[PDB]
Amino acid sequence: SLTADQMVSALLDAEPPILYSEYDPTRPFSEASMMGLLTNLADRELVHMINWAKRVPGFVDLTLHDQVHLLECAWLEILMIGLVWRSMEHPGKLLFAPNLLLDRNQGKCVEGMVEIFDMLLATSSRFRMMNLQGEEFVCLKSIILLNSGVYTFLSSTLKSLEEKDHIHRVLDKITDTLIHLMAKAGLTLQQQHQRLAQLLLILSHIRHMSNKGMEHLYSMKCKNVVPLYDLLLEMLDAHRLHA
Amino acid sequence: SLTADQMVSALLDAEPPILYSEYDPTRPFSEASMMGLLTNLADRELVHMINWAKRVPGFVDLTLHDQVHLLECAWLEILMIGLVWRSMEHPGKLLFAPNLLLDRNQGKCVEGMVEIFDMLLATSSRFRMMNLQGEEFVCLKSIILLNSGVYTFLSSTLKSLEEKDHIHRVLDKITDTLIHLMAKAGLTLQQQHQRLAQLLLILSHIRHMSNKGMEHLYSMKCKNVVPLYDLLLEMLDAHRLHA
Ligand SMILES: C[C@H](CCc1ccc(O)cc1)NC(=O)Cc1c(-c2ccccc2)[nH]c2cc(OCCN3CCCCC3)ccc12
Ligand SMILES: C[C@H](CCc1ccc(O)cc1)NC(=O)Cc1c(-c2ccccc2)[nH]c2cc(OCCN3CCCCC3)ccc12
Repeated sequence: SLTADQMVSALLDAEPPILYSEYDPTRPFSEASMMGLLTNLADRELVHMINWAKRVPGFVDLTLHDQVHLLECAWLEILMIGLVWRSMEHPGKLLFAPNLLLDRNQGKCVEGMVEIFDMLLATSSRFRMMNLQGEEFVCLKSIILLNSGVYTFLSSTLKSLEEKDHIHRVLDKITDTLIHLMAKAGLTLQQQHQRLAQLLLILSHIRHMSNKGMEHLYSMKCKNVVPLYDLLLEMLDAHRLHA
Repeated sequence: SLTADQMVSALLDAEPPILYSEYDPTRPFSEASMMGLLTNLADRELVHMINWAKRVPGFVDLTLHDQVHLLECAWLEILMIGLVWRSMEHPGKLLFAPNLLLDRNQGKCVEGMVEIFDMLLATSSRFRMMNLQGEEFVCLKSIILLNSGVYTFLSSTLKSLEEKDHIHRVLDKITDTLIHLMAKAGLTLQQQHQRLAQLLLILSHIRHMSNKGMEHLYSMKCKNVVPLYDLLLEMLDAHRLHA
């Protein structure tokens, strides 16, 4: 009982900010660790992602455990679609941050990184070619959050089935919202279903990139101590005291 | 210039056969290597997948190199959606072959395997819940073949761009075909776009499962000698002599 334009406005209002890379811009770059740069940016974006996630319509009606599970599952996909989105207008570069716009050569210092840079760049080029709009982008990122882990709840409890039912209902509303957007934009019925499919097929590519990067993650340094699940739980298990 | 019902019939006619597991059914099962069973079945299904792939409308108009690249990319996803499809009517089991229907316990002998069994079972349950039809299934498997590697062509040649253009056009026709199917089935316009989205979001899960299994593949025994690319090329680089 949210309309389409309500859902769009809600998602647009919940958008997280664009963070800066923390390096000293007054000192030489070759001293910079790209894995430290990425690790430190990603850790800071994560805190803002939890706050975004709570403002996605339907998300907080889920159990805490299910909220954690969706985010644990989708966090890198969600970082990556935000990255490809802000890179759209910067052909051949990735806009990690407004003070950190890298080309593929700047990924070659880390084993396996340039392959993921090449995939991200390719995905950003496809959004450019499709002329992805800001309204469509926030619907897609919401879908990733709700869809990516919904099939790995290891649960068949009644509660679990009620949760899955609700998620599938929210996802159906976002679908309606995407379609509303395109119709408003002047697309034919046929063009509408064609573009919905083009947009959702990109999500398979974003999953692919996430998996490939997670692979290099749980070897390569970073943050691995204190399981991600309980960190999410602490961030998610909020009190109501700062009301 | 293929209609929707033409495309459905074509895809239905191109379907590969259902293969049997080769073990001696007269000898004890604990002697059986599940990784050998899977390896040997998957290797035999691969040969039939190449022949299916050539009968997917639009596929053979691609360059040989691009055909190889799509299959190298999508072969495990394509095996997995066929598996979840034939398992649909066998709750709690995976129908690897008509003489090889396994439950999750039968995957616990291999490190990491039961997790992938659990994901496949969950995906087959979702197809059951949606009542996936045979016509929809062959469209989805065709989409996986054409979509999964189209963004990792490392190419911007004119030829490459023409290829990408054609693939995106074939994918748009299959989209039209899915929609045709549902309209025929009596779904409302709204239900049609909702179900198209539900179906394509499952493809993100199938990608996930493929990636996770490939991870355990390129450590675990199997077939790894003589790069998959050249094997695909030999199977794909056919003569016309048996005309
Ligand atoms: C090139 C991509 C860029 C990922 C990325 C980061 C931030 C963005 O806003 C968008 C996209 N990296 C990966 O796909 C995987 C990866 C690598 C990597 C890739 C190739 C070779 C070697 C290393 N290091 C990290 C560090 C990290 O952040 C720190 C880990 N924290 C993050 C928050 C969640 C808990 C773990 C998150 C992802 C990655
Ligand atoms: C449980 C799944 C089942 C995969 C599968 C096989 C056949 C089907 O028809 C459907 C699905 N396995 C995997 O996801 C990955 C995998 C493992 C595995 C999973 C967990 C732990 C350990 C091992 N061994 C093999 C062997 C193989 O086939 C042989 C390799 N050939 C196949 C043809 C392409 C060249 C390589 C293909 C896939 C897999």
